[PDB]
Amino acid sequence: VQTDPPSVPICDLYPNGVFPKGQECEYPEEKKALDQASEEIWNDFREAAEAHRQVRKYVMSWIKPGMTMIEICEKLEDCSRKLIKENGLNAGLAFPTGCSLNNCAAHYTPNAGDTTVLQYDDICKIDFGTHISGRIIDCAFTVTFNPKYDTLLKAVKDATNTGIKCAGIDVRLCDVGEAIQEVMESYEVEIDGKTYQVKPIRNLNGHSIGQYRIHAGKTVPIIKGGEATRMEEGEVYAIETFGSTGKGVVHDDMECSHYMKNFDVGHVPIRLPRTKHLLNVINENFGTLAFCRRWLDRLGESKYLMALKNLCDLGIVDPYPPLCDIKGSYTAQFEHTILLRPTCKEVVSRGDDY
Ligand code: MED
Ligand SMILES: [Zn+2]
Ligand SMILES: [Zn+2]
Repeated sequence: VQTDPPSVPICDLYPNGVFPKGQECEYPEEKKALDQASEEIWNDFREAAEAHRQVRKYVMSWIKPGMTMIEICEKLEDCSRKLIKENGLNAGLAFPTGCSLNNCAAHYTPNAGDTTVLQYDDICKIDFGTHISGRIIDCAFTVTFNPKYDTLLKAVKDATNTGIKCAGIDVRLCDVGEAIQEVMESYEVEIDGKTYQVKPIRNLNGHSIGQYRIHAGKTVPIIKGGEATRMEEGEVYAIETFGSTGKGVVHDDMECSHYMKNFDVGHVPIRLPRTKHLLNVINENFGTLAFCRRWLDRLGESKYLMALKNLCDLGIVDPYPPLCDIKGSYTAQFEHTILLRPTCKEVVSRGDDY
């Protein structure tokens, strides 16, 4: 039995090592055999998903205006580490806790010294990931306290659920985007006396997920006009949509906090001492998983900024700065991970919450 607040690892709650299925849906014999052959993989996803469900339920109980963004992320991450039973690269946090505010939709997590305080009128996107053996759960929701954003939230949730319903083996990615867009734009909202037709953020998308690879190569667009490339049996996708009251386009903005090794870059010998050490720290602790500066601090690293810049300039590491729409705009996000199994579509991260 899990504690409140949560402290019992998910592994210890299901002793037989069999974890709960997410929501299974029929798509819009030999395949059953093929499905069962990868059971250990689905099971890993499911373990990671249960951890995600329990962490997020916990976060929803205490997240409140008044808290610093740092306090929020540290409290969330602490619980996540505990429930996933962090163990080097075999079990852990898949990527940093996004807590993007307002016009900012994605890739913001505070660095050391950030004094930002969560406000009553803030619209905060909590996007965090867990993994078991590199089987990643990428799942996200939006937190508000002012009911004025209720319809904006409902639009994006509906858009995400539409994307999830439309997804399937042999489904064209461009169709999913068109579908998402149609639902999203069917919503109009009124916030502080102004009305808006909700728009999808056109340069943001969902994505295929691979082992230790958050962005495996295929993208799921949230507007019409994309690639007719088809989804394939066995693939795993992060179905995420973002709605905005602004331009519906994001740009890089603010201090960068998120970084991730380029998956395709091989071993590179480095003699520069600080740069060498940092790359070793990244290889040991994150591999190709994304990390943030706070995660370097926590490992006792200091004076690493120039080394990190070197790694970026070399193309060994890529920076992922916050992506924000225009000043004054509001953005919302909902996201789930789905498994395109041979016998069905599993919304693995589905919970009783969203
Ligand atoms: C790179 S960390 C953020 C990861 C995931 N939420 C994405 O944007 O694909
Ligand atoms: Zn995400
Ligand atoms: Zn994602």
